[PDB]
Amino acid sequence: NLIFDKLKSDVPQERASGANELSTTLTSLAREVSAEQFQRFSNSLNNKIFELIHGFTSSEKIGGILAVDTLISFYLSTEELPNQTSRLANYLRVLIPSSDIEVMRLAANTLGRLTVPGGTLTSDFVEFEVRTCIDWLTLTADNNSSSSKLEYRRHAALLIIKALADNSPYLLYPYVNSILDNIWVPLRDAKLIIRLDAAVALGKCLTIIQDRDPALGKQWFQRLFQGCTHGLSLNTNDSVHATLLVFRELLSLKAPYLRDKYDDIYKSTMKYKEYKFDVIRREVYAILPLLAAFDPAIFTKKYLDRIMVHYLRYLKNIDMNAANNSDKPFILVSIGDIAFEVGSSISPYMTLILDNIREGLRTKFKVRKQFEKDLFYCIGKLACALGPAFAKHLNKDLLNLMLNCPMSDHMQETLMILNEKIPSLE
Repeated sequence: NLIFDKLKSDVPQERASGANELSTTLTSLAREVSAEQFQRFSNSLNNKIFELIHGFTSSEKIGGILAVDTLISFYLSTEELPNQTSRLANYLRVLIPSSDIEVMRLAANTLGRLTVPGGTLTSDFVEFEVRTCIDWLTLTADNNSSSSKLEYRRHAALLIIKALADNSPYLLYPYVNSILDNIWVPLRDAKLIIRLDAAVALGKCLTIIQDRDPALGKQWFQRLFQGCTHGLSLNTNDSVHATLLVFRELLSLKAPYLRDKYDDIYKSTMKYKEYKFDVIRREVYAILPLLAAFDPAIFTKKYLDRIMVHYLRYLKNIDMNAANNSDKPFILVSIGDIAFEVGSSISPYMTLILDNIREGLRTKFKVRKQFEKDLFYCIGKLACALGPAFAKHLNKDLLNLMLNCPMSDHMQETLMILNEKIPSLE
């Protein structure tokens, strides 16, 4: 009945499901003799779970994956571990296509876990998912036949790619240029999920390459930039932010990344109007620290002022239709992130930021509070970046308003962070 309730357990009852999983593991470990009653009971329960899954309502299906997580990674079994590998792999391969979102991660991480559970069949299975992934990713511009796989199969394929990457980098090490070739051309998709998890898989592949240190890695470090430029030349709505999604992960520079992206952002500041930039604004604010990680022109003093110019329309309203501000928390997130990455980029100009802080903190509504929930964290990053020189600015009219507010964990955390940073006001 515990596992039955795990199947008929609602999505806010995940803690109860985990507690029941721990109880099931404890009851299984309570057995002290060698027998097969528990094995046959588990097999019959798995069979009835597979019969009673409901993929249309996304219910009574995560119980099977919970049973998989119970039957794996719980004990160094010489019988329970290697005999169930193929069975659970077949179960997950059945469950992958006939399931909706929020289940692909929970199906792929278990497959990655059972790639190396102590058994004897790893490489053949891994090559099987590699073949499935490349078959799914084989897409042609003319006579489109893999367009139906773009609904759910590609995201699941990239999640399995991540599982192989973080569970066995050696097996996926030959499959690197294949992934680059299979993601460069069909990078544009229907939704953001495939692009995002493709970028995450590319970052995992970059980590694998860095750990392996292969001979002549420039053939990868320049070809990725060439593919980025090819995607940027397509200058469509998807391709504007797809290139930034690819550029999300980088650690070494040998190409004009510090030249081909500033003008890209300055030409793609807004989409259509000043409010339809929702998809790309978060990516831009995330890659601005990535752009600042190499050269904000601190000594040249030619890009810090351009960064300052970039924020003027964000200092005020962002729409002429209803006079709203949807990106005003994200914009402070961006300035705090670039402060924490490079303090010297904003150490020239902060009095305008303090004026914006005072304007925001003059009055507080629910919207002001939900937008100031990260303001304190950004201010703490900026204060840590400025260091002991942040003395005249911390004078008055700021900490009194900061304490004139309902208490939050972020509030106490940022107060103690600035306390340990500057030993001026304790």
